[PDB]
Amino acid sequence: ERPTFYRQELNKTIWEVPERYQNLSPVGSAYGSVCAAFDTKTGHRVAVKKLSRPFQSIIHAKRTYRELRLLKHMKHENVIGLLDVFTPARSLEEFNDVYLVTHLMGADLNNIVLTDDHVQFLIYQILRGLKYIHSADIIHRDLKPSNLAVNEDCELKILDFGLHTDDEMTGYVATRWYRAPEIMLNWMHYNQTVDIWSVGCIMAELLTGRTLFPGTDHIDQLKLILRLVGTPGAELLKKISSESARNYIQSLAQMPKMNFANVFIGANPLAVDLLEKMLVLDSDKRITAAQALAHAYFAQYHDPDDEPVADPYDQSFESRDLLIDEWKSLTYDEVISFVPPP
Ligand SMILES: O=C1CC(c2ccccc2)=NN1c1ccccc1
Ligand SMILES: [Cl-]
Ligand SMILES: [Cl-]
Ligand SMILES: [Cl-]
Ligand SMILES: [Mg+2]
Repeated sequence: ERPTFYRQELNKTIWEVPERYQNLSPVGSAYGSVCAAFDTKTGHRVAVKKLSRPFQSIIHAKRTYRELRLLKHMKHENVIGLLDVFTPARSLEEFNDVYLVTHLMGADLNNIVLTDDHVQFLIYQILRGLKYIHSADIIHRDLKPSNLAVNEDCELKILDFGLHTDDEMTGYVATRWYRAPEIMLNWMHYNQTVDIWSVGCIMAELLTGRTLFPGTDHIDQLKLILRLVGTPGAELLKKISSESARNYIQSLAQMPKMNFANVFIGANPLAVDLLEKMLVLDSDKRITAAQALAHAYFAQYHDPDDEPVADPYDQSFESRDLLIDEWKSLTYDEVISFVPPP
């Protein structure tokens, strides 16, 4: 049953991996270190990630379990999937290290970023993967061009699910430019509609070649957003939980929604229409992924018999309080029960 493992030291780290993985070469590294390799069982080039200190605290142990549960569930053409997971440990008593294996992704959408046909195909694939993700009541939370892998045939996969520090979100940073305003400013309990705001920001940028809302800080970014989509009406104001955030919003002079045909000059009128339905300030009123797939902009690609949904996903663990070793034991069980894809 158990494969043979071999050891080697690569850039100050000991890696112990099954013989099937060959020609390990470092390609990146606080969450872990990553090597590219060739998988002789499948023939794919793969990425192998060795987790750093996976069980050093309750918070870290629960994050390790969360990542493994999510990656084991995702089985969709437009979403990253898990090729393998392994540990050199022979028992729970000696279990300390976790390794995760995926397909090696080449370029992300940044490098690419285009005909209108290209934009149709790229955004279609993002929405097809999001319909699947949202059907399992999962929220990605961090959709942006660097988290979308694209190959030579324009085929796309969503990766790097949100599993973010205050400093990471400060200033003139791409880590904030794609976030929905209700989550950027903690206006209210958010839901899956935050991901659709992100898709609108991405689509606009593929059409113009420019970041839609490149704010120099949170407040500058909010001002850019409200200039395009208008200031809130009383209906949305009621839904903002913070009295102080409500107070700040009402300090701003009122502004009407702009004409999107005069912003996105020359774009396909169907693309302009779809952007007006994604970039809505009130998250209750945004288009959903399932609704967007049926929009006329995607008529060339839409096939309602080839847009699958996910098996149900139990996240009850997220409200559970456990000790370090109880999270560690749950993780061990998930490593040893992994069944590889066909
Ligand atoms: O978290 C990361 C980062 C990563 C990667 C970084 C640099 C170059 C190429 C790949 N691969 N991964 C990953 C690898 C295996 C399983 C899950 C995620
Ligand atoms: Cl092997
Ligand atoms: Cl181990
Ligand atoms: Cl990015
Ligand atoms: Mg990323």
